Amino acid sequence: SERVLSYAPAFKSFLDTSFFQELSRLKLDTCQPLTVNLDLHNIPKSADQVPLFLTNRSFEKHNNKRTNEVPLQGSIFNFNVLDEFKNLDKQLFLHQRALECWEDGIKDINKCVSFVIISFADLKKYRFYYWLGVPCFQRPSSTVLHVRPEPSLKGLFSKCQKWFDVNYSKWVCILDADDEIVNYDKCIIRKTKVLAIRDTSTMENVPSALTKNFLSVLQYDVPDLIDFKLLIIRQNEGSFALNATFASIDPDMKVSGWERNVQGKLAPRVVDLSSLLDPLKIADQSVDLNLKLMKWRILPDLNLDIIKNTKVLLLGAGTLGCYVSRALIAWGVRKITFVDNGTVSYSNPVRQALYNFEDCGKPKAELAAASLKRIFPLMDATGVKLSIPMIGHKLVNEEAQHKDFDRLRALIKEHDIIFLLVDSRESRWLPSLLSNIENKTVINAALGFDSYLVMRHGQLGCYFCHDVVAPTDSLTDRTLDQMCTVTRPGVAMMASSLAVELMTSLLQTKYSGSETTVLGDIPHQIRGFLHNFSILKLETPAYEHCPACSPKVIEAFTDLGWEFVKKALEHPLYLEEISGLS
Amino acid sequence: SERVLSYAPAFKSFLDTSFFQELSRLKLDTCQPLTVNLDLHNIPKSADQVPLFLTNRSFEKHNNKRTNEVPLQGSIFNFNVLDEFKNLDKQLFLHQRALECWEDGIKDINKCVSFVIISFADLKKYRFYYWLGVPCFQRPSSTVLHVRPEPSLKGLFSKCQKWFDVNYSKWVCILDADDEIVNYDKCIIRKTKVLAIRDTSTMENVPSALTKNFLSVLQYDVPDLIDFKLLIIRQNEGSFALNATFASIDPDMKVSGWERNVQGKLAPRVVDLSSLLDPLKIADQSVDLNLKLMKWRILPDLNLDIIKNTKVLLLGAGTLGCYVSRALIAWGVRKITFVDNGTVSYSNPVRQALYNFEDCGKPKAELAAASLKRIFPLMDATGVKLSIPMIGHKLVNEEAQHKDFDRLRALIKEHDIIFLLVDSRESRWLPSLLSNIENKTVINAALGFDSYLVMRHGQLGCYFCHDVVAPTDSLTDRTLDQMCTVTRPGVAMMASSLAVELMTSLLQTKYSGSETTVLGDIPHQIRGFLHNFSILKLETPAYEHCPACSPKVIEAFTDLGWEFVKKALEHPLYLEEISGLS
Ligand SMILES: [Zn+2]
Ligand SMILES: [Zn+2]
Ligand SMILES: [Zn+2]
Ligand SMILES: [Zn+2]
Repeated sequence: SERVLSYAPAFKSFLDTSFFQELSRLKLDTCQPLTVNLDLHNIPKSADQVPLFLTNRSFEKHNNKRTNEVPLQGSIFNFNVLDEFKNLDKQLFLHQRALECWEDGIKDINKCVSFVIISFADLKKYRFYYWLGVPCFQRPSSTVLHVRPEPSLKGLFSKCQKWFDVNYSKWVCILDADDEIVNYDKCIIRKTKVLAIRDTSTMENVPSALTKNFLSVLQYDVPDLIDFKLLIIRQNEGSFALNATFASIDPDMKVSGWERNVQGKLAPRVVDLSSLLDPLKIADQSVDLNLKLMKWRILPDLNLDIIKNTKVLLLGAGTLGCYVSRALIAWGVRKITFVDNGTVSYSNPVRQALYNFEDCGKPKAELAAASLKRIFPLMDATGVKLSIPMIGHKLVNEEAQHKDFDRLRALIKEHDIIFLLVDSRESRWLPSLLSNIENKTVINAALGFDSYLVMRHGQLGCYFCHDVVAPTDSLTDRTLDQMCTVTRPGVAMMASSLAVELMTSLLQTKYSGSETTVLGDIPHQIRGFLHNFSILKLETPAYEHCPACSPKVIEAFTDLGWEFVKKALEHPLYLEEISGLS
Repeated sequence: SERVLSYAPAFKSFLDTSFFQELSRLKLDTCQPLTVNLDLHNIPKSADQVPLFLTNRSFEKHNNKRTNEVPLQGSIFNFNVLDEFKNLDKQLFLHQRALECWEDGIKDINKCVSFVIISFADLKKYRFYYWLGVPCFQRPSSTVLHVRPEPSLKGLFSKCQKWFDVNYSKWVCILDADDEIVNYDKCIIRKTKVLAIRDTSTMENVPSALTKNFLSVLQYDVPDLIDFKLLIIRQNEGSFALNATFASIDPDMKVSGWERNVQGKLAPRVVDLSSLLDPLKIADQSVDLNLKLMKWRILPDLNLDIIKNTKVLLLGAGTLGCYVSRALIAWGVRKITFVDNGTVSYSNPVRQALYNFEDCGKPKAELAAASLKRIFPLMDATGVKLSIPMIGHKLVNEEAQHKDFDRLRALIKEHDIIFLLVDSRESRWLPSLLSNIENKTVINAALGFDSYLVMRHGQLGCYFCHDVVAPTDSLTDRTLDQMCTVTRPGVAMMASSLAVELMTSLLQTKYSGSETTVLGDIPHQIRGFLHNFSILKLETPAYEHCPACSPKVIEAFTDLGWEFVKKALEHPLYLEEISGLS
């Protein structure tokens, strides 16, 4: 029948985002007073103790309890040094608190109840470290308590329940000589012998650990009282009466009270609210949803990941490079690398869509990358100042130009799709080969005053298989990929987007027995004309004597290497001997 | 035979851009010492005096004359207050100088020669105010000089010429008792009676005014010497000998020396070097040349001014508004006005081409304008936060929404071409009408997941004449202008550029007997599709019962006005009664 009284944690903590926000606002503008409003009626069957709710309001003075709520005073100790937090005497700290509670408990037994929070806020990473502590002292530590049940007294319990509901500041009450509930009074309990406590535990037959606190005070006030009646009053059905007696197993005061973290261990609790409060992450979120939402409502069969995870390499941060990098981004592409040897000129900003008047004179390639990051910070934008040697062009400073060759491979390599966005035919050679020899997909964008050309090579022909423009062609036609960068503006815009939309269609699985995907066709070549507003799709087979993808040529580069390039670059006729046009 | 000696200005000033630059560098980091190197041999037949060349080097100590050059010490007085400059005693200042020269002249006759510059630099406007002053004193003022020619003595002249060439620091020489050229010596000239001066004037028979300076010293050194021989030595053929005699027409010292400005008046000289040094103007220059150069080499028959001088009004600073304003700029368009009621959202920057992560939350319309100005500072970019009410949409707050209506007219009015770049059909009505009622050209851009539509109205039909998409159409087709802003990115890019290239072709004079200009066609409607990479041009006649351009409708708006709109907006069926679809 008998037993020793065991307890349960007084409270469970619930810190709302608003709490942590307020916490931060204050760190950017010691000890801090808090105040909660306990609701000992609204307790989920699922929990074991009164839930402690902390929000940005707990910090304030003017809180506003509702009928039947019990206001509870508390505090928070914030630390700037994460080490200080970690290296604190968790034990000593709770003990220093328990001493303050004990000091007030001997003045008003109803004031030995309080909570405390230790914390460290990592405002940059939005990580928050905190530990809730409820001062629970037992003095003397030797004194335990033997108890025996007593058949319920719903009459007495209810009586006490109403009393505590009304007296929202009291945690203990007793009976006077007329058997009526009255405030705790040492000399009166000494005789009446019945102590009633407002339990914050639901644990069946196990009172809150705050019980130890009051008992410590009781003992101090009535050394002799060794036998009595304990009533654990709960604002529900669990209220139970007990036949107490004070024992003593061999002034020593033990203190407990730290809250077990999520995992169940006795250590701090950490919460990462970056996904919620980090604008930069909330930003990254939306960019994502735009596509997921787009897919979901109009094209569930769209593969977004592939596009997102493609590492694009843009050769040229000029007019085309900008509009292209612009369209890629908007598709989700997160890895983009710019390769341009020049710098931003006065006449660039209005045409090349990633520059401002202020960045004139500065290195172009590395600035475009910087510009994507302003638009979208998470972007993996990189700029490399390297030079692509042209065919039929006296090698200048062979050493350094050689490095530019090796360095250009390292790049055509670490990437998935290569965008060839240069001015002239002569500057497409070296890179197209390197990209073929590296088994990479190449998309080409060429500009003409009126027209443009977009195409791919992953067998289909490459740019250099067959000529594009004939001699007997139009004047405004022959300006195609002819070092003609300044054209009717709109040309680069279309050429760009089509070049990107082709890369995204081509990146989707093709329907067996057909040349299409969920996004439409996957043409080989696209040709546009502004004076008539038209587009044409043409396909062309690999040519046997092409100076770029011909077996003999690839062979040559494979066998000799740079010696071949160097020679080819300075002497174009040479390539024609190798290919077989001769 | 006789006459009175007249003079000519000692020097002519030439301030090189480098001078003014150095001048500035110093103002951003009193009196300043200058030093020039006169070249009295290299004198253009066209000039009247030795040219004084000032550059950024004049400021320096280590200048480096060339053989036969005469170093001349000078100074500059700079002013920060333009008023101080203006309100200075030009007369007193030159006189205070002449006094210093006179002080050194009596110590070494060869040191009474110097120049001075007063200036005010307007570094922001690149305007420079300066006045060159050459201290020329005549003392006493009463003493003039009667002179009579003397048959050349090329022997004597040459003798003196060599002497001055060698003695680059001397301005005067004389003959000793052995009839040999020697440095000036008061007691020696008192007897030898021949004074030779290094003339800096080419003026036939008129010596430099610096002559007065030496004569002033001569008089002071030899009060008695009343008759003598003056030799005006020029480093060429004009050297002439004179029979002098000192007169006196009734110590008073008059001072002259200020340089006549470009116009010939005796005031400061002002030079505006903004077109040269203003990066912002040099910038504006290039943007200009790009097109002039483009026209010149590929299309001399292109009218650029028209495009440049068009005041474009963009309704919507979303995805379309950005790419469009982007293409316009690059064509030269300098007046662009953005009209958008919303603000920049997290998911915007990657799609809407004129925004950065940093400007999220801020008012969209006014920010796009700000963004064009960063790209190109001279742009006349304006942003207006106004709202375009939708058809079939419960009027909300009639008053303010009314203003938004009146204010939208003021704009569709002060502009030349109107770009309709909104999300839905419902938001194109009010503006399309207003733009028709205002006789303005309207270009429309509609977005669909896969497609887009661009068209114009200046009789051809308007957007609302005939339906665009049918019900029995494709799923990915019916998303056209269906509040579908998030589509395959490239759509807005093409839709935009084509919309701008159409406006530029349509802005060029049409070849009589044909529907084309120097830039190509001028379609009514352009339709594009991404899944197949195609474009179509369709034309459609004005419809009799169109709810926007139908005679009955225009009539209605004309007759009633806002009362009509308000009613039409809230009740679409109404419009159909008016038009006649009923
Ligand atoms: Zn008492
Ligand atoms: Zn080939
Ligand atoms: Zn002497
Ligand atoms: Zn119509």
